Amino acid sequence: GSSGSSGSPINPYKDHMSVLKAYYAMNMEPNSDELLKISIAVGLPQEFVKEWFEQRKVYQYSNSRSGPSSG
Repeated sequence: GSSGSSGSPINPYKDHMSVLKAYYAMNMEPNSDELLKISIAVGLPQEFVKEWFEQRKVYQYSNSRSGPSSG
């Protein structure tokens, strides 16, 4: 707790990331339809984005407490 933000700045490249985090944050498992667009809005190859989403499952299923992948 004890959290609170007024507003986040804008990133030139990071954008490609934040965006992906914005889609997932709303939906856990996207559909072939979304996946495509997701990689489009950013310009990345749907093939790549796909794996990116799959990985998330690894952590979501694996215990976070224990030394996770990153963070």
